Amino acid sequence: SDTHIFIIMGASGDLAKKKIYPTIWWLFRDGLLPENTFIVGYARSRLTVADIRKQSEPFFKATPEEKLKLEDFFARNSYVAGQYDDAASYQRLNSHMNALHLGSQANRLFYLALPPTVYEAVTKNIHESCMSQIGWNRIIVEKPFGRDLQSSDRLSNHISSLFREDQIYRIDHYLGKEMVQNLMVLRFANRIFGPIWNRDNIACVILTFKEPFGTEGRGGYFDEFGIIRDVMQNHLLQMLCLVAMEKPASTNSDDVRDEKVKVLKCISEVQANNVVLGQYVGNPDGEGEATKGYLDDPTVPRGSTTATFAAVVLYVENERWDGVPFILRCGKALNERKAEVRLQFHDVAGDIKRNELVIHVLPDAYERLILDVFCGSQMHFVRSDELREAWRIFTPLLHQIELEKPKPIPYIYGSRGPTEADELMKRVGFQ
Amino acid sequence: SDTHIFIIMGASGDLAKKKIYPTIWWLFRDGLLPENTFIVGYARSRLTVADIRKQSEPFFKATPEEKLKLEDFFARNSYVAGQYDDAASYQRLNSHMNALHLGSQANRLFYLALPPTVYEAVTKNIHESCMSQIGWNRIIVEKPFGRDLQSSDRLSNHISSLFREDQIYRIDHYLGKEMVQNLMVLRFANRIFGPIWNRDNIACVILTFKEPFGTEGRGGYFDEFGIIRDVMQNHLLQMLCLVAMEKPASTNSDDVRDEKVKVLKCISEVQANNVVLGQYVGNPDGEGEATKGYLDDPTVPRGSTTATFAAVVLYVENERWDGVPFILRCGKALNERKAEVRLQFHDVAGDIKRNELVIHVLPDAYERLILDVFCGSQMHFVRSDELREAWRIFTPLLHQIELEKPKPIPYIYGSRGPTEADELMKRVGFQ
Ligand SMILES: NC(=O)c1ccc[n+]([C@@H]2O[C@H](COP(=O)([O-])OP(=O)(O)OC[C@H]3O[C@@H](n4cnc5c(N)ncnc54)[C@H](OP(=O)(O)O)[C@@H]3O)[C@@H](O)[C@H]2O)c1
Ligand SMILES: NC(=O)c1ccc[n+]([C@@H]2O[C@H](COP(=O)([O-])OP(=O)(O)OC[C@H]3O[C@@H](n4cnc5c(N)ncnc54)[C@H](OP(=O)(O)O)[C@@H]3O)[C@@H](O)[C@H]2O)c1
Repeated sequence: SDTHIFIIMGASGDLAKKKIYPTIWWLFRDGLLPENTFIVGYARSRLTVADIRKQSEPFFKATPEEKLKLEDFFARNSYVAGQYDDAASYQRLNSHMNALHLGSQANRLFYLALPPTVYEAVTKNIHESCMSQIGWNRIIVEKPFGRDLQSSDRLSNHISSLFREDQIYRIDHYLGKEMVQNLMVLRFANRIFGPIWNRDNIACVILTFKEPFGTEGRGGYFDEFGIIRDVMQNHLLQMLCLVAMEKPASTNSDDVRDEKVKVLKCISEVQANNVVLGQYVGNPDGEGEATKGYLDDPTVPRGSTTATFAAVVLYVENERWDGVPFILRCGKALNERKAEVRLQFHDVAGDIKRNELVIHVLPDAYERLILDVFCGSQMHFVRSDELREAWRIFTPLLHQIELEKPKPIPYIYGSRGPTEADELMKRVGFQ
Repeated sequence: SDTHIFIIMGASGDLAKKKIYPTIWWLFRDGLLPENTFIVGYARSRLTVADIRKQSEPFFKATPEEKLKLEDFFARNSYVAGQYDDAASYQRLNSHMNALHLGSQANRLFYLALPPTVYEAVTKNIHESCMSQIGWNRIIVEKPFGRDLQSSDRLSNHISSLFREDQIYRIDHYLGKEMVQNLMVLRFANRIFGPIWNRDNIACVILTFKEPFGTEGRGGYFDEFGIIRDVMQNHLLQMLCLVAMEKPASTNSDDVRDEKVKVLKCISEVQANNVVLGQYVGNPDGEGEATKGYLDDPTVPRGSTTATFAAVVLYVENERWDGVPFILRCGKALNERKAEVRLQFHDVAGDIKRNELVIHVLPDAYERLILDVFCGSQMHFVRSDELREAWRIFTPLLHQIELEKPKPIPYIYGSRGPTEADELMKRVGFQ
């Protein structure tokens, strides 16, 4: 219909204060949210809308000329305090939403801006209390979607034991503002160069994610996950799918996601001989944060073998791609800020250097993602089976890394990474 | 066999002194010429090898460590003086070549480093005097290959009335050192993206040749030809062919040139409504040669309407390409030194900006060209029918330009050119 209720489960938190509230404010300001939209925060800390405004408006980039729409925005805001497993608190939340103007009939969008540890409880109570009877119900869940196949399956089975898949929105938006554009142009490239992309023309494909900055005083959070879970398993794998997929049945989100899952179901589990791990150390001659290494970060626990750079070779195993190596190379604190997809060709030149086709890169990625959840297009959101296949591919390697704790290869801040990664590339065929 | 005689008809001249002798010296120095190679200059001016050495070795980049191979090179050099229509002088040349070590059996390569005005006479006498009886005979003819369809046909029929087509080498090497590489990568791109390049995926193709420098005190020679004859009619048209051509029967020079001619035979004669002409004027705020315009060049005759920039729309007319506009945009004194081929796609994006595939760019072009004439690969040399078709396409427009003398559009030194050219691009569909 026309009435929407934006619930922010965990509004007192960092993501809600620094990102969620500013982005929904920007969408409302630019007239992109539906006209009859309400925003409701929910957490345990006893707050008022004035407190959330006080702590969040610094991030709003509020100018003196848009203060009227800002007052309207905060007039459409409310806050309800309660526990995350207290049935009475969810009853109070449900009644408060039912009290809003034509709130009964309204579509409800729940942003689970909460540590995943509590998701279980929340997804239960929301199911039995706060769901809508008429309007649709959509849940936005956040990283981490587990850390291995077992945890991710238990969490995904719990969530997909209460809400249908067309109600679950797994959002990933921390790798830049051009992520959605990355995936869009890669899908367009697959639709265009479909007939050319075979094992006959291509000898090797690469997917690169370089960032020239380190952890920057926040390596503590990165340490618990690693560069494989942060970049490769979710993003680089999704665009590998987008590259290697067949022509979808249509332009429905579900058909192209079916093709992505069909691609994932052909990638066998990666093993350590096809993997090079690296950790960045301080540059002695550079200046600034380049002088500090990974272990020199105050937040990083000492003795951490966590890889901040990974080069991994995968193989799609069907008739279209066989023996064609997909080299996923990503790493923090490198030489450039580059996200590219290069496909090297079988040369045939008769002559009496290898050629490659390269793919580089109004609303930002996160803004477009929220607006997509509003429209209901699950295009840029990973599905349950897609996530399960990705975790299946990368979880034996990850279990080995956790058990044996292999020391990563040291590479210098600003370098391209270990030379052993380039050796691994040479092994399967490259430049 | 193993013995080669490099005749330089017109060795006293500018091209021979500044380019031909240095490049054959570089080939001999790098061991690329056949071991039993002799070089023979021929002109009317009474010279000795010492004189040619005196006037040409400045351009040799001679270092003190290669002086021995340089002495050997000039030992393999000789010079014969005589007129260009004197039968006795050609008899003396033929006898002198027959006197060289096993010169009778030797392959003979004639470089017609002469004004085309005399080619006729030369090609006659060489035919009846200096050709070899055993070894092959190959002629290198130079620009201009006529200035319109009639002159080019009379010259080409005269030359192809004495030497078979596998003996005629029309060389064009003045547009940079990467021309051969341009054509090679474009042929590879056609062989790869063959199935994609249809009227169904592509809405517009462009071929760009920008140069940031003006005429530089030598606009007098450029005035007699124009930017259409200098860049478009020969080079941009050849790479248009390379883009739009079908899959050749093989990798023989003649099969791919057959495909290029088949492409040319489908381009009807261009008319002035699809053409934008421009002339560059001095930049008032820039410095250096940018302060001087085209007419401010001392060599340029005043009142010259000669276009130094051209934007021309052509159309291949078959089933693979129909209504697909090929926009050939070239010009001196522009913003960049760019040579690109961009193909814009029919977007289909459903959504609740147009994409394009872009193609940019050991021996230099001219060096590789001479070495090709030695090997005998007529790949990067225009054929008689190819040249005739190009002249047919561009000669009615050129005749109109000569008759009516239309004033070109003034554009500033360093600019991208006339805005009317971009209007013409918009008319048929672009960005
Ligand atoms: N790159 C990434 O993977 C990435 C980056 C940023 C955020 N995230 C995800 O985004 C979500 C938002 O987290 P955040 O970083 O913005 O802030 P947060 O402090 O983790 O959580 C926000 C709210 O969660 C509640 N909370 C926190 N720990 C809790 C616990 N142990 N038990 C019960 N309630 C608890 C608190 O609400 P009250 O005390 O007011 O009740 C807090 O204000 C998380 O799930 C996080 O994983 C992921
Ligand atoms: N971008 C271009 O299109 C371009 C650029 C450079 C060169 N070229 C071509 O390259 C060729 C070489 O010419 P060049 O510029 O290097 O020098 P050139 O001075 O034009 O010719 C070299 C020799 O030609 C003879 N010659 C010149 N004019 C003559 C005439 N009217 N009658 C008889 N003999 C004559 C002279 O030999 P002697 O007096 O010793 O007998 C002279 O030393 C030309 O055909 C020119 O078109 C084209």
